[PDB]
Amino acid sequence: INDPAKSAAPYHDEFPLFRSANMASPDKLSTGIGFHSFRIPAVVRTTTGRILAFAEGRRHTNQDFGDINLVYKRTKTTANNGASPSDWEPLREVVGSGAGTWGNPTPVVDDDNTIYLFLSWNGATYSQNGKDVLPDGTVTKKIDSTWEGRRHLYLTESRDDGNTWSKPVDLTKELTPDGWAWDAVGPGNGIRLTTGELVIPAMGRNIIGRGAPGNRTWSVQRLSGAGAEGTIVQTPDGKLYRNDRPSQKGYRMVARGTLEGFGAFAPDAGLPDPACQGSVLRYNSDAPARTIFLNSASGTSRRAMRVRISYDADAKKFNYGRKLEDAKVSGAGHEGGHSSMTKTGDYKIGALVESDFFNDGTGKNSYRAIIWRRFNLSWILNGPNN
Ligand code: NA
Repeated sequence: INDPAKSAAPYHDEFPLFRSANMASPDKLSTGIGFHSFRIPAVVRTTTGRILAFAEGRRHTNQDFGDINLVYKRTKTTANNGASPSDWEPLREVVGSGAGTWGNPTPVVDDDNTIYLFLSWNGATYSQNGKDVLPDGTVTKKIDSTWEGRRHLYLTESRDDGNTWSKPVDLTKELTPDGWAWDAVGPGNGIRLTTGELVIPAMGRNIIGRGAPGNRTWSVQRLSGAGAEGTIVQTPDGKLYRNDRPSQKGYRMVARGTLEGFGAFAPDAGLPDPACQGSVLRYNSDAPARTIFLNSASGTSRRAMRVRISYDADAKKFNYGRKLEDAKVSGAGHEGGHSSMTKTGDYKIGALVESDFFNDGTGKNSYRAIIWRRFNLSWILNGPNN
């Protein structure tokens, strides 16, 4: 019942980290290439303490298809914990080749500090639904099972604390089942287990990394009833926990297991979700062991962001937690959507959260920004709705 964290001084601060084209000082690459929207956050802390924040740079509209580059920012130092805007480097690019889609960033930090980044890719003229109009009037083909038309799975890595990245290597044939069309990895993060393996959540499956850090052998763990956009965590009991986006609005879909297999997925009645990506973080295993979860706590809206704590050895139940709106950001639109969480070096939680200006309503011209938040456990625990 007791948590010493509640007695600590509560701490929170927050600011836009990826600034859309409509904002003052919009984020652009050194080449001058700019972006209508930033969506699909992912964040990890490396073994040095540096924080790496990734996003999809959606060039022309907020849509999932078309020219989309994989962008990122690092903290300028390994020790600043991204505490203020001046602590963050300017926008950089992992990969932006062609006019197709580079996205679904799903990083994991390995023991040697190799940072692996799993990505999804699709071609310039394809979209999930097909028949979508591109900025030049071109109508998309529907993503299909052909080599040119399917979703690919790519892997890149950094050996220098995120400073540079390898040209992504196509692992589709090795790590995506044959005959698939649509695919997704993450988005959000993979994990490293107490037992040494890596686990990367993907559509219908986990990707497992074994062997030498930064030199892993990869394999596929097929799952029954998993979602397209999954999250993974090792719960305090040492078991695995998939907490996935549902296909229809309702509740997060949860399954538990090990590297030998998972039980059935079932909705978690305690975690409503509007059919949107969420994030999960293993905080600590010593008493009192904690798992952190973040999503929109709503069956209908993405604007109900709520960070929560579970003390359960199997993360069966999360507390009410705290609404992010208790510490709202002004000037970056309506917060809510995808999220990704990391621990920081100064005993805080760092979270990236989508925001939507909604200037074009549900339309393609609605600018999307990404907020960076830091808060401690005390902040969560001192929420008025617990
Ligand atoms: Na591009």
